[PDB]
Amino acid sequence: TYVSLADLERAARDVLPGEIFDFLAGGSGTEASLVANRTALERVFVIPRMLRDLTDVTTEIDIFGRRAALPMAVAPVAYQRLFHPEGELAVARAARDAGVPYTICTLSSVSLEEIAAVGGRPWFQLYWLRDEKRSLDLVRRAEDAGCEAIVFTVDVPWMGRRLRDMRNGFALPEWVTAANFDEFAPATWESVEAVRAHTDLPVVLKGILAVEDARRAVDAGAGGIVVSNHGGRQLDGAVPGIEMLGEIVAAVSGGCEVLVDGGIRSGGDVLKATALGASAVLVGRPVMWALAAAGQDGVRQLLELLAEEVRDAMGLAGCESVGAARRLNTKLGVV
Amino acid sequence: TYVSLADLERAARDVLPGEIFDFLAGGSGTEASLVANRTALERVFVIPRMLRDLTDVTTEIDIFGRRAALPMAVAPVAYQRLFHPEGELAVARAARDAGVPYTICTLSSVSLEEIAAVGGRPWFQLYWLRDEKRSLDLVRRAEDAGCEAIVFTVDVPWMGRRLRDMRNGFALPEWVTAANFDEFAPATWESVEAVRAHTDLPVVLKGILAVEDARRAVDAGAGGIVVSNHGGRQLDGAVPGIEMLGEIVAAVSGGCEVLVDGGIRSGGDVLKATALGASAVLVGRPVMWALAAAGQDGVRQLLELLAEEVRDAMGLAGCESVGAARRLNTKLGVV
Amino acid sequence: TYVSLADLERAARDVLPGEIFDFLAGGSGTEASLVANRTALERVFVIPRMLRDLTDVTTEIDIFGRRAALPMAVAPVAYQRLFHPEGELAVARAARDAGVPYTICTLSSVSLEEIAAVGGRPWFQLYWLRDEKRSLDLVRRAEDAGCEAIVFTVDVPWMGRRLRDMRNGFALPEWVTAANFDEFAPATWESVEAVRAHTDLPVVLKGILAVEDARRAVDAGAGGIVVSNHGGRQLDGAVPGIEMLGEIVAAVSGGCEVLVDGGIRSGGDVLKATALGASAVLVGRPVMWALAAAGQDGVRQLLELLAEEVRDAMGLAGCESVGAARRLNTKLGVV
Amino acid sequence: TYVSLADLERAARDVLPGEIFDFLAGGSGTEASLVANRTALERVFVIPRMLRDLTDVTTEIDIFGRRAALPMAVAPVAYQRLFHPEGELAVARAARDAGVPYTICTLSSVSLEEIAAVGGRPWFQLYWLRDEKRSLDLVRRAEDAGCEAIVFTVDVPWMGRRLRDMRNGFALPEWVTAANFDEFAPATWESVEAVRAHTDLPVVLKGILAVEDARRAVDAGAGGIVVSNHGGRQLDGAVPGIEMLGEIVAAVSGGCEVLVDGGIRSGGDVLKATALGASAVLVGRPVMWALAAAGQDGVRQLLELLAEEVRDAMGLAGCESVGAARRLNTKLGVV
Ligand SMILES: Cc1cc2nc3c(=O)[nH]c(=O)nc-3n(C[C@H](O)[C@H](O)[C@H](O)COP(=O)(O)O)c2cc1C
Ligand SMILES: Cc1cc2nc3c(=O)[nH]c(=O)nc-3n(C[C@H](O)[C@H](O)[C@H](O)COP(=O)(O)O)c2cc1C
Ligand SMILES: Cc1cc2nc3c(=O)[nH]c(=O)nc-3n(C[C@H](O)[C@H](O)[C@H](O)COP(=O)(O)O)c2cc1C
Ligand SMILES: Cc1cc2nc3c(=O)[nH]c(=O)nc-3n(C[C@H](O)[C@H](O)[C@H](O)COP(=O)(O)O)c2cc1C
Ligand SMILES: O=C(O)C(=O)c1ccccc1
Ligand SMILES: O=C(O)C(=O)c1ccccc1
Ligand SMILES: O=C(O)C(=O)c1ccccc1
Ligand SMILES: O=C(O)C(=O)c1ccccc1
Ligand SMILES: O=C(O)C(=O)c1ccccc1
Ligand SMILES: O=C(O)C(=O)c1ccccc1
Ligand SMILES: O=C(O)C(=O)c1ccccc1
Ligand SMILES: O=C(O)C(=O)c1ccccc1
Ligand SMILES: [Mg+2]
Ligand SMILES: [Mg+2]
Ligand SMILES: [Mg+2]
Ligand SMILES: [Mg+2]
Repeated sequence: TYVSLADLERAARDVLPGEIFDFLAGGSGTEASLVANRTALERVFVIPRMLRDLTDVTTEIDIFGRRAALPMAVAPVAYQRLFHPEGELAVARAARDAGVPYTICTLSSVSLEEIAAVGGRPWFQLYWLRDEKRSLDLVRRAEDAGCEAIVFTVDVPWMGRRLRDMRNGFALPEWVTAANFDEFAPATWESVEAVRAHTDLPVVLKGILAVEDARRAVDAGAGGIVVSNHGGRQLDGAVPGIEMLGEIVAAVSGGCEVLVDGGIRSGGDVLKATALGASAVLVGRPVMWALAAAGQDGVRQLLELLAEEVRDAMGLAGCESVGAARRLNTKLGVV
Repeated sequence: TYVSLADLERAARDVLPGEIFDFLAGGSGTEASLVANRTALERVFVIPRMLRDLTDVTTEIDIFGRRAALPMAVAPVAYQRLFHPEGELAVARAARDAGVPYTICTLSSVSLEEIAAVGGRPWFQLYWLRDEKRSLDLVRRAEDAGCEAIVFTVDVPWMGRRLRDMRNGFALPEWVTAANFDEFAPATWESVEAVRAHTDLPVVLKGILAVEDARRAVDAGAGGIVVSNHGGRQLDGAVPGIEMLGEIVAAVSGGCEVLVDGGIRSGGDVLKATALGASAVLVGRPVMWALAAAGQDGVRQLLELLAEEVRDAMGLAGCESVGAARRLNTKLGVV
Repeated sequence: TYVSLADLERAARDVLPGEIFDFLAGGSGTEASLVANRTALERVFVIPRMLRDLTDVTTEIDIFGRRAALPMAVAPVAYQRLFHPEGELAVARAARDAGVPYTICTLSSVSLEEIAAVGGRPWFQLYWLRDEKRSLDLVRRAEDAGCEAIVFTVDVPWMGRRLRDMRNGFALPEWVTAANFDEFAPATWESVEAVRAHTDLPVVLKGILAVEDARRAVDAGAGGIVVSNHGGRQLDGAVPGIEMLGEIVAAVSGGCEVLVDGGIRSGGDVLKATALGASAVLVGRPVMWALAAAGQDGVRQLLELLAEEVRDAMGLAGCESVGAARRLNTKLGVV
Repeated sequence: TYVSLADLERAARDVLPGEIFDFLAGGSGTEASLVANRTALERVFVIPRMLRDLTDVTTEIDIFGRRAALPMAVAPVAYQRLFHPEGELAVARAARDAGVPYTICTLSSVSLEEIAAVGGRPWFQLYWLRDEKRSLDLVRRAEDAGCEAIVFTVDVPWMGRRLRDMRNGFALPEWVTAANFDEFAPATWESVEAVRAHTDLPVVLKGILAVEDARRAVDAGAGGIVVSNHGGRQLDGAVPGIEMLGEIVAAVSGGCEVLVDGGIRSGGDVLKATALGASAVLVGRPVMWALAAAGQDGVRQLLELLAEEVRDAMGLAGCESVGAARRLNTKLGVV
């Protein structure tokens, strides 16, 4: 019984140890950017269209060479065994079954090859290592295992200052490890070029907020970008991605896929992102709430709920396809 | 003893079963659009004019070929026997006596012919059925019974997701039925044309928010539109009608009547809507509060209160007629 | 011991009967315009100037042919014996001693001739009567008694709907009467012309909010206007005067004095009004708080406090005169 | 254990007598300008850049002929022995050790020569005295003692009205004195010229908010300005410096250093100020919190925390230098 994504947060709040809930929920500094992701979405109103043909409403998109059932993918979230014993396998299985891409993390608590074996056409998120050769060996592993895109996270030259974790003195339980390993260095545009030169997979730069970085990403050969302030966990005071999305979509003028994340908590939010020009969204914390609450079945229920909310919102707004939703206009309101 | 519309909500809160109060009060999703209808009105301030001749102040308008006592009609609200045993008959009698149009619903709990027999020059609200022939037979029934406009609701390809109702497990009591029947399909512009071709009554499209849909409505032969997000019950995140009204009035440039609804709770709110260019408003939930609180006499008291508030507001703003009120300027403020 | 105007409200709250405090404090309808007077002032920030010569700072102005000690006058407030037994005489004595104009009301609870006999160069506020001849006889009385301006209130074709008073069932105590009498009709521009033709005193139109009404006031021969929504007691939803002031000052381009009222509660507020272009302000409710709290001495303390706050604010903003303060720039902020 | 500047306020709240905490925390009037300093910063969001070279991130700047370790100095705060027995010596020692300039006050509770003897290349803040000769003798003392800039405070023709202090009846303890003395007059542009003519040190005008005063400061030969409303302690209703900073930086077009203060409470806030164009910031109240909480070691911990936060924010925003941070763009958001 879940009728909104908020039902699942309460459930995850119930079950998780406090420090782990804080690791999941928290942001950096004063959490201004964390709160702003929600504020910014709540200010956006859609102008729906009426009286359109809705006899074949579809929420499917084509992205990075594959069909997805929704304009959504599961965001990279490290160490998912923190939230449930089956960790990444539970989430990847539910995503596969829902037809949603799953992003395998560099810091996954189950090896990328095991998660890829689940099936479901997965993506791989890269954090840049120490030396180019080991970074590229991670990319090669992912490609060999059947991952279909490399999501290179570019907003973490180092990790942000998460004060909840500092106050809690939070550290990984001994029962959770970085399963892809037996160290990290800041990524640069040179790093992006090294990755692009080493793979035929589309490279997606996650954590772009400046318009000129979006243009440079296209010039650098990126197949996509994720407009994102990393869920408010990196620079405290970084603008929400949803506030830069329209400008960025106009600037790249179809040169790559433009995704957005941060605070997506309903099908209506997905519609807002689409109306502002996103190709698709990522969803992070809610997927972990569902995982914590009820494992694989929990994530299944979440994705079924989001699928019904996206269909509902699209139809009510007169959109028989995600392309139509991208042509919707919006208006900024107050509170 | 009621000196504001808020007095009646408290009274209805007293008497109604909780689940029924929630069916009435609620919106879809997070109720963002429900709240925004009120927020948007509260941001609007009127710039009143002084020292005008007020020796013959009149709140009357001519609309769809008939005089109305106020620039207001009772909004379509389904299943009014949910709120009082006399249901639609109580409300239609009070509206008749007040000189206000009453909108008979497709999903009325008393048959449209019985309600029309009350008198008072009624309108009929259409939800599109299954097959064109039965939809048109409903329109023909309404016209035969003396209804004077067809209010075609165009923002309900299907019903919105009302989470209060889901959580309550709300369903119609066995003692409430759709009295016009012994099934629904999404309306399209083709449906509008079928209705327009089948009746001489003015067709009014209720649920228009996009400027180009307002233009297309005029091109399609509509006699009016209602700028409306369906009281925040349909797309959660849909812009309030009051925020689109000025743009829409400019775009149709007198080509049809432009009504607005959503959150009208006083004569001052009616004045704001008029100043932004509306021909008239619809009022929904407050009429049901009055019905729940005190039946026909309750609705009578509500309409008398609104009549005095509209006269008061118009005179204080220097307007001897509703046309003068439409020429008032406004200024947006904060909170 | 009062260091702010807020100290006096608490004191008046202590002493007054509840219904009388509500008559004083309240506004019309939902009190949106009452609250907005304060909101609007709080959004205004001054850009102060530094390093100016302040060796002869003066808060004096010349207005309607006379020097005033501050750019402020006591607003017309009817029936002041409601708040203290000495009523208008206490307030007029304190105003005289402070060098501030006092506005004698048509509905004063002490006769205008008695209040004028106090001295201090008083103004007279006119509500339009029944027939022109009696209205003009009131004006002639005021002029004969030595009043120096006629403040014609133009935003009261009838009194607003004050819901606190309705709920309280408030009426005048038998011990309070309209002392100028032993009936009212809406004023029009014809009424203004009748007054202008009948007196050599400057005519000041109180309750102007529309820019074209301000222009028309100058064309009609007004010596001043008060930009005002009547303390939020008339049209609920009327824009605050402070929000129209700049536009209006630009439109009259020195053709008459432009005063403002509504929510002035400190010397800093006086500075804001001046910086937006006002010649002077009126202050209403705070004067009655002081009267209720401590009679004549209370009003004296209030005016001494406001005088020190105005001097303080002007000097801190680099203004040696009120003219300099009118040349200050402002910036709108949030909350 | 301090992970934010807010940790230290709580600690100082613990230890200080209430009246002294109020002297430190308070502002003038209604404290509107005090609150607005924080509001204004919270509305600013940074647009970070990604994938830059961060192999030599440095937070150092050159200002007034000397290297500073951070783009920050300790603001002038009078009478620091109010907060800890070692007063100014504790703060100046910690600032020296951190490589941050310390501003010695005219109203210091330890003599300027003693504080300068601590070392660390100090600045001297001037309040204009009585007669030019004694003002200039203070400047000469400062220069003889090795101070490296004269921070002439120009927004205090007299002290603001601090209502907390009035209500508390706050006065200096007998154990705190103005140690530079054994009287004050408003400064003017003539005063600035007298100082400029009498010293070779850069003269920095603290308390500039108007764009034309910033231009005039450059024309007057100032080496810098501090855009500031004096922590909301002077004119209540004065615009926050952070709201004028961008305009002012554009207007002086490199003609002098432009500093800002008011509400800086984190390294992220320093980044915002830099992105809006500031050369550096001043920090006032937080330094006194640290002093009250733990003396010299407390101020050391505060400056170490701010240093780590500034480095963190700069790197996360892709800035290897403060110059790069000044080229960041910003976007205004809500709440
Ligand atoms: C606990 C947690 C761990 C995360 N780990 C990663 C990661 O390893 N790599 C990455 O690129 N983003 C990571 N993110 C950021 C997410 O991918 C996403 O950008 C962010 O959560 C915003 O989306 P949301 O509001 O839907 O959570 C993490 C976020 C959270 C909350
Ligand atoms: C309980 C309820 C039932 C409604 N039923 C209908 C309906 O059958 N047809 C329709 O077009 N609108 C229906 N509406 C929408 C109203 O006509 C109106 O658009 C909405 O209530 C906004 O106005 P308000 O804020 O004054 O309630 C209904 C609204 C409510 C609350
Ligand atoms: C109790 C009360 C009585 C008033 N009586 C009059 C009146 O007789 N004539 C008039 O022009 N305004 C009258 N006013 C309006 C004031 O002159 C003034 O416009 C208003 O109070 C706004 O100022 P404030 O916020 O400083 O109170 C009255 C206001 C109050 C609160
Ligand atoms: C207790 C206190 C004393 C101050 N004394 C002085 C002073 O003597 N000279 C001066 O120019 N500013 C003085 N200031 C203002 C500060 O230099 C600074 O402009 C202000 O505190 C804003 O910064 P903040 O928000 O970081 O405190 C004082 C501020 C405080 C709170
Ligand atoms: O990447 C992140 O968002 C962050 O939550 C994180 C923190 C530690 C390890 C891995 C990821
Ligand atoms: O040193 C770090 O902050 C480390 O946690 C990290 C992780 C991923 C990318 C860069 C750094
Ligand atoms: O139309 C509506 O607004 C809605 O409240 C409704 C729900 C069920 C049946 C009829 C109307
Ligand atoms: O299937 C529905 O949602 C049904 O309730 C309905 C009612 C009116 C119009 C369209 C659909
Ligand atoms: O004029 C007014 O503002 C109002 O308060 C009033 C009400 C009754 C009598 C006189 C004035
Ligand atoms: O009839 C009224 O509202 C009356 O109170 C009045 C008072 C002053 C001016 C106009 C009307
Ligand atoms: O300058 C100030 O900000 C103020 O706090 C002050 C008050 C008294 C003495 C010295 C400074
Ligand atoms: O008289 C004053 O306000 C005095 O405290 C002062 C202090 C510094 C500068 C100017 C005045
Ligand atoms: Mg998201
Ligand atoms: Mg309505
Ligand atoms: Mg006032
Ligand atoms: Mg500061």
